[PDB]
Amino acid sequence: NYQPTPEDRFTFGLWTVGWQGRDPFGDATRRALDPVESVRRLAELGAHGVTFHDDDLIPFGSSDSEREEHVKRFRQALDDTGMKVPMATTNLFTHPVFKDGGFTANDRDVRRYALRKTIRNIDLAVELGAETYVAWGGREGAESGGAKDVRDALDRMKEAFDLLGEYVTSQGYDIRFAIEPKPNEPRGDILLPTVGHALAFIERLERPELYGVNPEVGHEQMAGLNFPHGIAQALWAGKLFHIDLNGQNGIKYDQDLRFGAGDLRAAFWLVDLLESAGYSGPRHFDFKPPRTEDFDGVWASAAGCMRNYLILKERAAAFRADPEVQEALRASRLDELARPTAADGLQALLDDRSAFEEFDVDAAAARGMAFERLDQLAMDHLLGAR
Amino acid sequence: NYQPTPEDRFTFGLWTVGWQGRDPFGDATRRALDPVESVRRLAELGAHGVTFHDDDLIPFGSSDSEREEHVKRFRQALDDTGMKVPMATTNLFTHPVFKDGGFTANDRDVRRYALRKTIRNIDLAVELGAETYVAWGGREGAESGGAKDVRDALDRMKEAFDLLGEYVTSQGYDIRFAIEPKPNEPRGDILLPTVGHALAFIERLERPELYGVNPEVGHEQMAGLNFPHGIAQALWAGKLFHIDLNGQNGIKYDQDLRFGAGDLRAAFWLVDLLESAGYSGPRHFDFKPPRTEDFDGVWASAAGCMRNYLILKERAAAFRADPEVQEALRASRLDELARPTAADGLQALLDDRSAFEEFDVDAAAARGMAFERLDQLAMDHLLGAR
Amino acid sequence: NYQPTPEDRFTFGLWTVGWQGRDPFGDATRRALDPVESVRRLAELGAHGVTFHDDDLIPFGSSDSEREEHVKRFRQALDDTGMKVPMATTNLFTHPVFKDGGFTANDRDVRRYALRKTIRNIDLAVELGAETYVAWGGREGAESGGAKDVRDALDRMKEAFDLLGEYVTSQGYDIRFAIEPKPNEPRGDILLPTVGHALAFIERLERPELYGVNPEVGHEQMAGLNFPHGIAQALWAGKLFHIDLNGQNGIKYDQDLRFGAGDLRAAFWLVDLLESAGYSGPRHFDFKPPRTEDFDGVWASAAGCMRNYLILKERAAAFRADPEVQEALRASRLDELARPTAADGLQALLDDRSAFEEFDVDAAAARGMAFERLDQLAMDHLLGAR
Amino acid sequence: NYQPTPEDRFTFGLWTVGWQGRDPFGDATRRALDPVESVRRLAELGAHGVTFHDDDLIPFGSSDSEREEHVKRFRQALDDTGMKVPMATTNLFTHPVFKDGGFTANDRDVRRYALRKTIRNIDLAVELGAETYVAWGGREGAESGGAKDVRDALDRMKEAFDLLGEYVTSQGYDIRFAIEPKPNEPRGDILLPTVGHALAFIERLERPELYGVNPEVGHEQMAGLNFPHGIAQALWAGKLFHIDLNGQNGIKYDQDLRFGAGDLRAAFWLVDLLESAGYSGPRHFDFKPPRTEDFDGVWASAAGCMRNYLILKERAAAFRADPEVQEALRASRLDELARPTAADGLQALLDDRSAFEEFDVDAAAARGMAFERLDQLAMDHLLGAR
Ligand SMILES: [Mg+2]
Ligand SMILES: [Mg+2]
Ligand SMILES: [Mg+2]
Ligand SMILES: [Mg+2]
Ligand SMILES: [Mg+2]
Ligand SMILES: [Mg+2]
Ligand SMILES: [Mg+2]
Ligand SMILES: [Mg+2]
Repeated sequence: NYQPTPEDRFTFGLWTVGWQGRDPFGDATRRALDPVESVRRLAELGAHGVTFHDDDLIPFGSSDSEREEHVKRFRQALDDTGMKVPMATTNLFTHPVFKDGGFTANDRDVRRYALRKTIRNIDLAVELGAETYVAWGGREGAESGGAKDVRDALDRMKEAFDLLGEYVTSQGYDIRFAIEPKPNEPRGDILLPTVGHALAFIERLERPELYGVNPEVGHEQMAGLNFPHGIAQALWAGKLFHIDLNGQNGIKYDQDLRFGAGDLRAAFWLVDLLESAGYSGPRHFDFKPPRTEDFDGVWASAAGCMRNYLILKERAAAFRADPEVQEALRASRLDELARPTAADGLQALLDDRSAFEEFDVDAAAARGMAFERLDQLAMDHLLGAR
Repeated sequence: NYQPTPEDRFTFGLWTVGWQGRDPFGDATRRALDPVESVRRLAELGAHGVTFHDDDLIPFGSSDSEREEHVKRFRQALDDTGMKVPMATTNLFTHPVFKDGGFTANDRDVRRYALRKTIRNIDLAVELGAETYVAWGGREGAESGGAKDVRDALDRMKEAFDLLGEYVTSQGYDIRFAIEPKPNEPRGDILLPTVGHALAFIERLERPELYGVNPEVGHEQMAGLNFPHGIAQALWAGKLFHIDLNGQNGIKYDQDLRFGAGDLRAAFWLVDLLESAGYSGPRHFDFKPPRTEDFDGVWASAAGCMRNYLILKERAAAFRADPEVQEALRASRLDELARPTAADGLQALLDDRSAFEEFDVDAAAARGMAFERLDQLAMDHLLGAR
Repeated sequence: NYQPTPEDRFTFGLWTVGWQGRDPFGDATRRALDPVESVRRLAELGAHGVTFHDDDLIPFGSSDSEREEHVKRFRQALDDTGMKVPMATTNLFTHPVFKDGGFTANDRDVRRYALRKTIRNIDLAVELGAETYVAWGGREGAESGGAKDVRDALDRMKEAFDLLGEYVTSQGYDIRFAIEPKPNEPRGDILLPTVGHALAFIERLERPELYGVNPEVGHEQMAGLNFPHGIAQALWAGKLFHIDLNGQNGIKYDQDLRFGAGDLRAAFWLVDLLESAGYSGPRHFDFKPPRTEDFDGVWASAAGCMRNYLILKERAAAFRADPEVQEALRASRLDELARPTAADGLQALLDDRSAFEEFDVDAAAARGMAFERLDQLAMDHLLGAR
Repeated sequence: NYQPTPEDRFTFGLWTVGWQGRDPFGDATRRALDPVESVRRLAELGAHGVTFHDDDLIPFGSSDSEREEHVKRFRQALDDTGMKVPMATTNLFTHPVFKDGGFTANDRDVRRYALRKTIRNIDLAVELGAETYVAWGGREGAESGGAKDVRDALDRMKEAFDLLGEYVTSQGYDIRFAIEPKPNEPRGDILLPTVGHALAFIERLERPELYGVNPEVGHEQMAGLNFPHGIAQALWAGKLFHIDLNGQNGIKYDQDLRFGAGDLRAAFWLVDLLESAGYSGPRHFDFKPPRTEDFDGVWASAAGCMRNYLILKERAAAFRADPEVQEALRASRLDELARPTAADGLQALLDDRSAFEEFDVDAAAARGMAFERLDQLAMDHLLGAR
């Protein structure tokens, strides 16, 4: 019955199940959760691990003895449960000092503090076992056109990430960075707003091999984009270092619904792609149990994230295994798409009369693609109606 | 009185002023326009040049004789007016043969034909003096998840662009390519849906220096994105080879309104950025006079494109030259954003107590950004209400 | 195996399976279908009936003998198959004369012609058995703010609909009108853009009982709205006279995907609502088989519309029948929502100290809503994973 | 120089200039503002009045003594400045007790409490002189399909508004209600999501004359709708009792930018419509100075709201008074749109050969609308470039 186990590599942020329910129109509906309790409860649900922002684990402004005690308690819970910490990140968005950004704040002193706050937490992440360090620049951007020179900001962003790469290299760490794009919210427009913009930026870093993306389902959908397509481009580029799973109903505020909610068909095609491609990273849920829920509803929502992934994994596997689907894929020429267009080379293509002077455009145009029957087989499999 | 001159480098596609008004729910409302007339009338309006798809200039399926005559008549009009042809492109979207794409059609024979059709028109573009060859892959994509393996499609897209780069290099042509992103329409989702995705793809081509972007105002806005921000990233990357100017009311079908319509404030910030950055390429309008209009309205709409650019250029220049605006920019620390964050280097940053232990977080947080006064100065300048 | 039969009341527009594939960037990919063939093929698939615009059945500009022969052939096909015609409509959008609208064209002569064209087709619709006459005002609206005075346009729209109501009343017809809202496309903004605006307008007609709505899944979703919620308000108002079923991926051009595609979860909740409420009207599909398809794909796509409705009907029925769901609905207080708030009346409510002075806000606030477990039961049922 | 005066009837909510800057990813950036200071500073800026939620003026849970003192201090500031309070509203969204709604909470006890809390504040509103009592049901709705039976919820919403209408009638109060639609946020979908849905609902209330709409610029734009068009329908219905002015960049989270920001052209057409129609109600700003700002920026942003309204009023008046614009309006037949279509009556229309058999369709279709020249005149006027 679709029970998750640690082999599935499902992970959750402390800030997910720990979200107290504050929204901009509403006060908290749930009391604060001790990270120790979250580790224990998530382990009981079959999770593989947890993730954290610095400020989720160590209250901002803590002394060293407070910091040590908070980390000690968390480590003890990890050791007790066997839960891993595959990824961590920096909170460079909540505190008022970051109201104009961290790495791209107009004020240089804030930019430097943001880097120092990040570097301190990279050390802690490595200590606790993280393989990926995520950066979500939620405050990098603007509400008005004059407030941020984006060319200068990209220079500052490159400088920051280059320094972080120099740091991890100098320390001999194996951890790598994953940039998490988002188009807007909390800023009117956020810099590096989609997977594409982040991938493009990475190519201009000094050590691009150290950086990939951490795409989030709902974020790309807030720009109306096809999340499986974006993941495909990230995989094509060798840059899918981590992924954030949740649900979103199209173009509106960032809903962070449990995975499977929002665009269910997109969730199906996403799981099909991750499993087919052999993605081996964490299946991380960056979601919020709605503020209508008590703690029983928190754990039900987290359990649902994993359950929906596993149902979709079964259905996508059954789809790909079905001989009738394999036939429909051939009927739609998915096999031909994987063949090189012109491995014979440019000169041969130019000399091939069948490619132009003798090409029967009307006969080619008459061929149906058979995509509707293929998609109805996919629907039948998703719904278990085969 | 905001009169365009050819030195402004305003250009128009033949298919813009020549759009006959067919939409998916409506038949054509205007008769066909002779390209010769378009050249002459656009010259009278102060345009610098025109652009074309192959099939706009030469009816699809024309004999070599008919093709020569169509080109000859067009060249005579260019020669008589001094009008230029700075850009050309291929129609790989109208004919039914391209219903599943050109370079990424599932059928391999179609992919080879698309390349041959493109190569033939590159030759014609060079004959006419085009400096940029645009590719808008409007049929590259899918309506359903199983129809298109996006990793394979990106392989085919790269193969195609690599072959085109080999062709131009082998022939010694100075022309360069510009990929035009669009998120959707006519396909449910289009491959390379935004400026970011196209920039990222270009970095993986064999000869990336031959390829840039041709972003279109309305296309990025169909994903709810900030067009000036995207242009800034293209400029930062050295990839703004060409630009398409029009208007769009947010997230809906591609409207192709005249430039200045749609998001007027975004148009202001775009013109400010292009002029401030010293962009020297064509200011090309890919717009459609609404089908409500007769030909007097066609030419009025084309004139309006250029007029609005020039008004916005004046207001943006006045904004930048106003000492009160410059003071506001300094108050908001836009000048400080241009200073390197840590040119002192990583070790110095790590050793700098002013960047962490002695950083006064609450004093920094108390500093206002003064962005609202700056933005109201921008509004006052845009509206001529200073 | 989810086979449709005529008892299911599935209907299709001639223009759906008959769409030749022309889009604004592409020429037709399929030859024209004879309505006689469409009637026969749809009957073979298990449809209950067909619908038409005047211009789908009778080419615009036909003589009376041509009109009679076209109607005769269509009637013979209806008689041969037993297919019904439950609804018909007027094409007031394709021909260039309607480029500024029909009933709200600025030109009064066009407004009067639009009414005469509609009235002629009302007579034909009644002859062929239609119970509903749909009006989709796809050209009523504007691309620019000055082009249409919306207060005047609403006066003209009310006048037109009032005259149509006078006509049907004077003739003694039982047919009723259903206004089909759409937010945009082909006009930049369309008048009466959502179910709400149409419902509000109807209340100001002279004989409001003669008018309801014909909401379309994709149209409300083009404004990002919740289609089941809109249908609920239409049912609450007694105004769901007809419905158009299809799929849409959120906020973009009108995709007209087959029903079940697009927002699958919304399709589930829609079918649950229609079946629970006892909606007895046609389940009409206003969709377009993608232009990638040949005619085998056309019929597969139409069959898929019906199949998906039937799968969702089974899953929603199983959801409502499940004792565990009935328990979850109680846990979430859906039963309490159906109870009057204050059937004791205003004075009793004002005098009830338990409603205010003695109301324990913190105890009430602590109660979880249990909505996540309820929604995961719904997901499990939709996916057949119970 | 576009200086506001109290006779302009500009008003502001206490919660606007008093927003402390908490967003869902960020803590407050500004300290709390005393309502007395807001009254005095807004008066100095030229405002006419202020508005309030109960909980903005009186901390939730205050004793009767504390409540009296808070109101007394506020009234003293109003009396000292001559500032008015034209509108008031209830906070039925912040406290956790309202997490599933007020009037449509599933729990019946919460619905009764919400009504009592509202009624208490209606009394206070009357004491302070409010002519309109706004209801923004920000928590009425759902994140999941099973959580909220929308027909039952509309029954509960109608019951609540009917009881409130009975209350004001029984007390002899002249105050009227204005329902503020919003499509989403903080709920995944909000009930009565647009102006249209609210207008439709009002027509089914027991005393519809007591209820109108309070539309908000940004809210309709969050559904991609045309705000001036929606206001036109509200005016056509006699239901524009109040209006909320701000800015929004299309389809994303509710930005509450200062008026004139966001869609500047829509702001122009809105001001044109309100002034042309003779709207006499408050011009109320429901906006938030961005959290980047200090208090100097707060007051600059508030001043900017009024300044932009006044600039746009000037430009719209100049547009309407320009004989060249009036000529363009006639050329586009805006005057003809005001003529009744068929005041001659149904029979005369049916008998009029000029409306059908002798209507020259091709001559009518050939007439251009001249909308582009008209819109460029509007652009020129907006930008002061005539
Ligand atoms: Mg998110
Ligand atoms: Mg995330
Ligand atoms: Mg376009
Ligand atoms: Mg273009
Ligand atoms: Mg549609
Ligand atoms: Mg329809
Ligand atoms: Mg708002
Ligand atoms: Mg408001």
